[PDB]
Amino acid sequence: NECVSKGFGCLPQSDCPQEARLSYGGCSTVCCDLSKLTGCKGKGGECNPLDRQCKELQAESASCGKGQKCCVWLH
Repeated sequence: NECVSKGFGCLPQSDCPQEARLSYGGCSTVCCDLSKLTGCKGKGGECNPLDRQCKELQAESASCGKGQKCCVWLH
């Protein structure tokens, strides 16, 4: 697997835009570019519920979606 070797995220070709679809050959179906979509994970962040107190960015909140907020820690 090469995607994981570069720190990419595997996604369905339906979720992943034809522009983000990489050729790293190492995902369930297609490799998605986290640098083009979102790097909430790469920056040491994770999806958190709206009931959880944390600092979420407007561009990172998109990652999780509606009804969720991408929180980040000092990691």
